[PDB]
Amino acid sequence: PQITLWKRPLVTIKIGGQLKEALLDTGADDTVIEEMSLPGRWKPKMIGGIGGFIKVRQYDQIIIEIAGHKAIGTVLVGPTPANIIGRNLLTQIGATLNF
Amino acid sequence: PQITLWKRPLVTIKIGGQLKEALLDTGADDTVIEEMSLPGRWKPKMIGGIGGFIKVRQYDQIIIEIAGHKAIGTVLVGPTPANIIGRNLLTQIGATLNF
Ligand SMILES: COc1ccc(S(=O)(=O)N(CC(C)C)C[C@@H](O)[C@H](Cc2ccccc2)NC(=O)O[C@H]2CO[C@H]3O[C@@H]4OCC[C@@H]4[C@H]32)cc1
Ligand SMILES: [Cl-]
Repeated sequence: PQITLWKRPLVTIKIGGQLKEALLDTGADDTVIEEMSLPGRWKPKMIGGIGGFIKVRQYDQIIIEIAGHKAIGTVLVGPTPANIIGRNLLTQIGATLNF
Repeated sequence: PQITLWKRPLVTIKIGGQLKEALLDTGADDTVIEEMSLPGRWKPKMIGGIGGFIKVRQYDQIIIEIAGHKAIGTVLVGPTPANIIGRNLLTQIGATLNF
């Protein structure tokens, strides 16, 4: 699809068998999701934005569907104000910016 | 152009007679630039992100040239760790996300 930017580019994702809403975010290197449970071991990461850094849990090789497109990759979990799909998964679904 | 997302989508902008590098950021409602002078009146605003909020100056009706494409709109100025072109200006240059 072609997503215009007059509104927030919110899509439905599926992770852990559950549907959630998330923002397609070209300004995010990484994908960050609100607190949830994911399987396996995690590694620490600190990520930074407007307002400062937060600590998150890094889970690798997680199966995630993004707007109906299948991806498998790294998901950071922590106290983000928004679920954001960053470039590590936008590249897996073949997304580009065009003007 | 078509911009892939393997790397950060950084572009050159011209704002207030200055050249800057900025990120094309579909996850940002608003355009946020590091400290600089702009003409006209302004009003204070708090904007959030990962890590919390920062205080910025909101300037309206600012002309920006983004990778060669001119646009007018609101610019927030303050202690952002990255110059960000948000949706308020991305719409004006006709940018879409495609997959
Ligand atoms: C290493 O991997 C990362 C590292 C950092 C980030 S991030 O979330 O800090 N961010 C990086 C960017 C600031 C350089 C991604 C942005 O797209 C965030 C994404 C974001 C969205 C919502 C809340 C937090 C973050 N947007 C954001 O800060 O927008 C600001 C400006 O306009 C407003 O719109 C947004 O909605 C209203 C609040 C924000 C305001 C993500 C993944
Ligand atoms: Cl062109």
